[PDB]
Amino acid sequence: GAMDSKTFLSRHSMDMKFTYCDDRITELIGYHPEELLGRSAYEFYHALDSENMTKSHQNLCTKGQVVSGQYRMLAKHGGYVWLETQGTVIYNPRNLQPQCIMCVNYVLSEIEKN
Repeated sequence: GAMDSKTFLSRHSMDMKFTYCDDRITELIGYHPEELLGRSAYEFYHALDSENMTKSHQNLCTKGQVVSGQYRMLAKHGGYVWLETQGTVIYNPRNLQPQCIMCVNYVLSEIEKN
């Protein structure tokens, strides 16, 4: 295949706001890893495609795994980048509660604006 690709690991917790962001995000979404880790995703988490992600969260909440394709992710300045989410819910082994959310983001299209 031979593909570099733009992919950054992400993590959320329960409500999936954002608890971890790969360093690549500075160049991808424009924010800082520490800028996302500790804020609610759903704000910047896609404008019209957040409903799509709601379906994803709705599915992932009790499937342990989820897939989702090209959506618009809000870039730092209100931009939109088209990405896909490889989703998984890591549950606590000792608690069986949603320990975290493991998201793999694939940057397909670059910054689309307006």
